[PDB]
Amino acid sequence: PMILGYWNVRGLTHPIRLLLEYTDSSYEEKRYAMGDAPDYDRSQWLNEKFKLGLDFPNLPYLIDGSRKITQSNAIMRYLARKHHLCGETEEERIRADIVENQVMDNRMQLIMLCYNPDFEKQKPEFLKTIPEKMKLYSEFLGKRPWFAGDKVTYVDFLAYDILDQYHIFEPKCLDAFPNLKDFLARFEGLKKISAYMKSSRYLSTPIFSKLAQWSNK
Amino acid sequence: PMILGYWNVRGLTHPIRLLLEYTDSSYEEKRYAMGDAPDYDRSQWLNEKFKLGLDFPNLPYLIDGSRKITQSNAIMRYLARKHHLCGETEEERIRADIVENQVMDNRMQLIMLCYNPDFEKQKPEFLKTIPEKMKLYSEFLGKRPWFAGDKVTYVDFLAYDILDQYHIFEPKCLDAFPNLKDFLARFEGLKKISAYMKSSRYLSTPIFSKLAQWSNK
Ligand SMILES: N[C@@H](CCC(=O)N[C@@H](CS[C@@H]1c2ccccc2-c2ccccc2[C@H]1O)C(=O)NCC(=O)O)C(=O)O
Ligand SMILES: N[C@@H](CCC(=O)N[C@@H](CS[C@@H]1c2ccccc2-c2ccccc2[C@H]1O)C(=O)NCC(=O)O)C(=O)O
Repeated sequence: PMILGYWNVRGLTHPIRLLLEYTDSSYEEKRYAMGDAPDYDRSQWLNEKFKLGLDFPNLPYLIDGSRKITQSNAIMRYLARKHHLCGETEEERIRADIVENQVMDNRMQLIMLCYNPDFEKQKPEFLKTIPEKMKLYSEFLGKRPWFAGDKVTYVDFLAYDILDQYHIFEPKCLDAFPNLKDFLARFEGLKKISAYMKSSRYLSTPIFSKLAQWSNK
Repeated sequence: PMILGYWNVRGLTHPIRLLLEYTDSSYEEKRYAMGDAPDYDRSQWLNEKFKLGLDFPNLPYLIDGSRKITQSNAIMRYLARKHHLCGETEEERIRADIVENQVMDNRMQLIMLCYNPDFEKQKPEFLKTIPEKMKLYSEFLGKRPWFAGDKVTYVDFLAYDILDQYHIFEPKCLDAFPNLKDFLARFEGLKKISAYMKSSRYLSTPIFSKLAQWSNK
């Protein structure tokens, strides 16, 4: 089978785990565990980081036959090309490219805040920027069923994950944007997705490592 | 013409400027200035941020008629598809995808240090990590003339840029890596590039905004 390697946290790997399920991929995962404070040992990974034949050793990684990939985005794209989940027109391609990169931006923002020792000080302020962020996604999506247009593409798995994370962070953030709540429901309603969510493999939380100030357990 | 907007710094926009030049594109630039400390005024940009019809307003931006794009990597991809500078086979696509994202990781590491108020004390630690980073690029490229294979692709524009930035930061960092010095020369050796470098338009440094601790003026 294919092998997915990552920490035993949702982190930035949710989209790949969902896409493996949606495509009915034959895969097994290696979920590395980090140690407890003060040490937070990374040994389980570190011992084999440079023994896997990866070009640029990192987590997550994907092993698919003789192909070895790192970089979450490159893993998504690889799987999208494999299963025909890319945009079919220039218009869809552009939408997907922008979405993929914007998600990473909004992700880094949450991460950077969640790892700040001053998290509690900062929250209030970060919370005030949510509406403006969500608004942008809502207006982009509009009346379309999916982010790139008429069909589900790999970017919907990226956007699902980030909107879901923001929603966990702030329960009421999507209340003013019905199309986004609708989108979450539509994504969760995809048959393989609905099944996966009830399974033992589903890892919703924690999102972050032991080290973060939020969703660390 | 196409309009490229960004700060009046190199930042993360070098690859686009190089690419517009390499493909002989007709384009004008809007180089926004930032005020000096302590306020670091951003009004030139902010005065029009929400007035350009961008889906997710940001810098850089590229306006190509009706087409309005943000996210640096989506701009590279759009220009790459227009001019057939994408990988042609699966193998080249995967190499491109990984390098694109890896470059961003190595760019973000540099930014994190350069914006750290503990810059001078932090620097030593940073320097120790460079040899490893360069080694991975060196081993990945190997004996290939270009990053994706035997033809220049958009990713060579990204790789050029991050390799050059690190080389400016630590001038002895490529000495141990023959094929990386060769690559820089090959790339700078391209007619259109060589020509641009002599042009009024060329903007090598500052790399960072006025707020940084290095290459800030
Ligand atoms: N840009 C690369 C991310 C590479 C990276 O930072 N990987 C981290 C895990 S993601 C990491 C993370 C860790 C734990 C919990 C959460 C996260 C996470 C979540 C969201 C966004 C980013 C992260 C990273 O901090 C790592 O541990 N790499 C192996 C190594 O360096 O030796 C990619 O998109 O795949
Ligand atoms: N993910 C986006 C980058 C988004 C971004 O942070 N844009 C910055 C400039 S790059 C920014 C930067 C600025 C000056 C100098 C250097 C940099 C830089 C260099 C490398 C990597 C990242 C940066 C950013 O901090 C900006 O000012 N956005 C407009 C806004 O917020 O209203 C992309 O790839 O285009």
